[PDB]
Amino acid sequence: SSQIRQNYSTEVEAAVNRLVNLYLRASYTYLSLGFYFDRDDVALEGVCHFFHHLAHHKHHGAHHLLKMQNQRGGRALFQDLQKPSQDEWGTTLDAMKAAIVLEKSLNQALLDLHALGSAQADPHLCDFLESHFLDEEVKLIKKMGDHLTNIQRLVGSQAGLGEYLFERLTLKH
Amino acid sequence: SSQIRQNYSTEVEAAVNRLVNLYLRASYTYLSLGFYFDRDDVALEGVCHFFHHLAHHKHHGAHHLLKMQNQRGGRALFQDLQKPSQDEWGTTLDAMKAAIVLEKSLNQALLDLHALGSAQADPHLCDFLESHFLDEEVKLIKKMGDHLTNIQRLVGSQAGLGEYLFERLTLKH
Amino acid sequence: SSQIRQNYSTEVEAAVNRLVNLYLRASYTYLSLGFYFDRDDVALEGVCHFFHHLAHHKHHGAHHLLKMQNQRGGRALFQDLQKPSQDEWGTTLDAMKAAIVLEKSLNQALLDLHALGSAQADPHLCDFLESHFLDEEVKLIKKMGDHLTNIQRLVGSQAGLGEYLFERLTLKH
Amino acid sequence: SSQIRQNYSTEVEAAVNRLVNLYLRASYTYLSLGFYFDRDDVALEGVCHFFHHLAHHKHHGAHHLLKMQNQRGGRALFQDLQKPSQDEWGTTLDAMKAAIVLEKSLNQALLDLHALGSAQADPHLCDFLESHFLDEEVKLIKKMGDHLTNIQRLVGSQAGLGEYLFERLTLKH
Amino acid sequence: SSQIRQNYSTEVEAAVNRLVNLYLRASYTYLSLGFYFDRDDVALEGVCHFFHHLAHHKHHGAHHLLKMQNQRGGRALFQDLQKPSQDEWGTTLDAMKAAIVLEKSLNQALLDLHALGSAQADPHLCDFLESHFLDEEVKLIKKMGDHLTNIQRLVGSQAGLGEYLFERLTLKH
Amino acid sequence: SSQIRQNYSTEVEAAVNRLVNLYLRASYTYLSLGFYFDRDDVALEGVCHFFHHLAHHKHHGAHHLLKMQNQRGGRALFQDLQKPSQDEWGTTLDAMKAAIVLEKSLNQALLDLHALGSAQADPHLCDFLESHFLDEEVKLIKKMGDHLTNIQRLVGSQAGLGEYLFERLTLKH
Ligand SMILES: [Cl-]
Ligand SMILES: [Cl-]
Ligand SMILES: [Cl-]
Ligand SMILES: [Cl-]
Ligand SMILES: [Cl-]
Ligand SMILES: [Cl-]
Repeated sequence: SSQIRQNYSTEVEAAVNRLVNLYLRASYTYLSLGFYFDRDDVALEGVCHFFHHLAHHKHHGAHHLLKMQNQRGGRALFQDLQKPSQDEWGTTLDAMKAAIVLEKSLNQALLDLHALGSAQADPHLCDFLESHFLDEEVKLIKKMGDHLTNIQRLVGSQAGLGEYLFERLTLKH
Repeated sequence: SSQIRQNYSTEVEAAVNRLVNLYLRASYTYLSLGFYFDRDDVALEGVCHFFHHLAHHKHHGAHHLLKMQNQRGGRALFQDLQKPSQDEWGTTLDAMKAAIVLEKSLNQALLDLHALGSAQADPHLCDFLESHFLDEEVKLIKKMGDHLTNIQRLVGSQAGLGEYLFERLTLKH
Repeated sequence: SSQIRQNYSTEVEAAVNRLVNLYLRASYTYLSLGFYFDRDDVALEGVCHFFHHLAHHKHHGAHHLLKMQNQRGGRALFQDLQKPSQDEWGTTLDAMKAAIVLEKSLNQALLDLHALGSAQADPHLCDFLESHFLDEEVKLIKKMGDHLTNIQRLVGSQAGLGEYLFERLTLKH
Repeated sequence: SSQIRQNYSTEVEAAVNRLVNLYLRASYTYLSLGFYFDRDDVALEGVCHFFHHLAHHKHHGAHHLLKMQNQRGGRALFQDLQKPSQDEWGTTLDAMKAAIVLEKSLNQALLDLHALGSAQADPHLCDFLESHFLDEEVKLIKKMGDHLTNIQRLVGSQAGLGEYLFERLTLKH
Repeated sequence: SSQIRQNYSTEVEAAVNRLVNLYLRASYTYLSLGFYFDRDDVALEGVCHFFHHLAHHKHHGAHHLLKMQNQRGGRALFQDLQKPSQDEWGTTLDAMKAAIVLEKSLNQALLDLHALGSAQADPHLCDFLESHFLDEEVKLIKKMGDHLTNIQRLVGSQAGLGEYLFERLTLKH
Repeated sequence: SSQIRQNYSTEVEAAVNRLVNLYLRASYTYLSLGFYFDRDDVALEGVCHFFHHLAHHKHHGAHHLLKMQNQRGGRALFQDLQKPSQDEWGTTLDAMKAAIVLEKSLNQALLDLHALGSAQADPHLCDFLESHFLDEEVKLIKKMGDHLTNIQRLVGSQAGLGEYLFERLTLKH
């Protein structure tokens, strides 16, 4: 029986715990993507840094959701975290395609939770997602789309050259 | 067929991937312990900070192991991460007892891997564990033992008072 | 046959060598007291620092006596140093009681040597003890008495709580 | 008859002198590789700087081994230094392949000496190699493997373009 | 029954307490050597400073061993400290010969304990001795050997002149 | 067929490669001389530093010759480097006599190459040797002659004393 809980539905509490799982799964996926690009037989430092920074960002997102759960008087509940969908991530292009799929799934989870908060008349939850997550997701997906276009442009008939140039001249090393 | 791999056994490579799993499980356990102490109905900030800093340290340990795996020409392989052993962690004393159990299990995993590296005549692996992990673990376990003794001293017949004073005067808020 | 010795009795020379033994025994006792309080199953950092600083002070006292022995043209002679009187030192209260007993024995040795110097009309020795040792001893014994009173006040019927609070709020960590 | 020698086998002393020869041969090989890339008809400044910095590093390694030989009470003995295996070093790719072969041979010599020190119960020698050489070698071989992968990616069907871009955008000029 | 002890044999615990005794005996020997050189009838300030700095170093070594004993969950046990082997230490040459004998005995005690730790599969103990003591001992013995050679060179048929010049031009005053 | 080579005879090109061999042999000789003086049973730090600085200078000379070979469009060709003429170098006097013999042989090689350049009407080569090498050699030989005179003065009938004083008061430690 919570001393602080007010206007915080069990449905939102549960959805917040599921979204924490999704963010931690996303962080784990980005950890795996980064270390694949660090392999001596892949060796694309800028791609490794791009994904490791996203791993840190998704962990921070989980921390914000868990802090908000406690601020509202909900109860953090952790589930098993599934391994990433692949052990090897192919080319930079394959990896950036897999990343935008992942981000679109996170974005839909955020929109779904926002819609539940709207239906539950939970404006604190709706504001929380707007201020911490919805514009970060739109900006990240726009950046990944920009990268996909530049990677695609660079394939031509010299894939290796393009993959090197993208990593050297667009990403940070 | 690795261009860099030299003196790096498949047995060590696999053991390193298992130890990464153990460190990431430990990080997840500390995430759960920290957010339990952040609950409005628990509210021990110094205990929350103690465990969240350990969560970050264990994540960094996993990152070091994964960097070393790639430096040696091994292949990072990620498995499902099991949820922490509890959803609620009891008193500071219960939590610090669970933490020293966890740390003793990590320490034994480090000693086991060191012994495998010794048997495989892999001095780079042995040095790596000595320089990054074995003394950090001894120092952390000594610190937890010191804390257990101070928590135990403070229980007396006023458990609440002792739990507050330990958090206020030994831990950092 | 000393080129510098003047007004320096064989009795004082010998007493100075015995007092060096007493100071080095005191330093050793404080080394043992400090490491007992550093044990994981004792874990009172401020008590450990209190005694280790006294170990350093008593070593410096021995160094001053040995420097003065050579300045007067006496001959330093070292004897076996006996181990401390205990291997385990009980509570902070037991330890501070043992420390004030030790300090009272040092103080009496200083007064005895001062009286011998007075009888031998050795004003340099008398001045030396007044300026380096007699007021330091009075001040240290007064400080230990103050601590004993505060420790005693804190025992009540919650010994553990009192022992923690004294270490946290009077001693330095 | 050495005044300082203790626990330092004739076998280790001799192996240390042979390893000094290997390091000085490696320094000489890197001197030759660097000046080949400085030729007006090769003209890859970043490749010249990469190899000349390794020449300096291998000379410093020899100096450390010779200092340690004297610290242990062994006797430095110098042998003829063989010229490098080639007069002309082909492409950047040929040169980086020859460098990783050379480094793998140095690394095996270090592991062999570490194993001899282990068998001779010479922990100072084992520590010395761990602290000065084994991780530097692993890190250098990982860096060369990363470079090989990037050079290979860049060959495509425009070898010249790739060789220029690698030197301009990965190496330092 | 220790809350922290893990992989720490009773054999190592006892050997660590004996090595503490050896270090404190060494500190006491250096205290006596330093004050002999401070005598008005010896008066070699640089030799006095050389030995007093070693006395401080050996005391610090004992403190490190005692800290590590508690970090591992062993129990510090102190024994009587025997007086130094001599009351008067002869020439600088006699004293530096006695010092290198002492250091070789400490070094053998360190190697013996390292070998016991190796046999007990105690890599934390082995690392601890490597990182804190084995190279300091090799470096100190090399320095003493260098000094012995310079002192020996200076004896000629004017021992006094040589002893003065060594103290003035090699040691620090 | 060189794009840059102009007025650069095959005779000079070959002589430059031989002089590189002589400089690298000289560097190796100075490496051996320096480590002999670092021995615990020789222990003359200033003599060790004197020779190690010359080893570095002779390596730099080789680097200048090799840079100039490429600037002129000649081709660096490396030969086996012979070990130094001795394993042990006797007294400071023996060593400084061997050094001035070595320097006189380098100086004659420089004069011989200058004479060949003069005969070949190669003023760039002649200027190069004048500006980088001929005055450095004259100055170094003058310094060694000055040292020989001071060492010789100091032998008297107390060789050891003189050898110590020269190292302490003329050379740098
Ligand atoms: Cl799965
Ligand atoms: Cl589970
Ligand atoms: Cl006793
Ligand atoms: Cl050859
Ligand atoms: Cl005795
Ligand atoms: Cl030869």
